[PDB]
Order: sequence, then structure tokens, then C-alpha cells
Amino acid sequence: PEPGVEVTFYLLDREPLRLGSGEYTAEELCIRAAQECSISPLCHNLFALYDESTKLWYAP
Repeated sequence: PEPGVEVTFYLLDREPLRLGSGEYTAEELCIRAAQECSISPLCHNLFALYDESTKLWYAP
């Protein structure tokens, strides 16, 4: 609805990430999310981004 970027998490205990302006790559956002979800660096390799409305996974 409202303009902007909203990266959601399946854990309701964590606030969804918000962005307003800038240029970013997928890996940077993945790292930022992993910091919020307290994922160890050894296991962040298994995670990525996905879009429900388009059924497409972003490249790294």
C-alpha cells in the first residue's frame, strides 16, 4: 500500500525492515536481515529473498 521497501520476517517478534531511499544489492539486504535475526555467519549461506506476488527469487 504505502510506498517504500518492507522486508518481512516470519517471526512476529521482530520488526519488519524499512527503507526509504538508496541503492542496494540483494546480498546487503540479506546480511542486514541476518543481523536482525541473529543468524550465525556459517548458516547465512542458505538464505535468500523471494517475492510472493511474482513467484521469482532474486539473484544474489
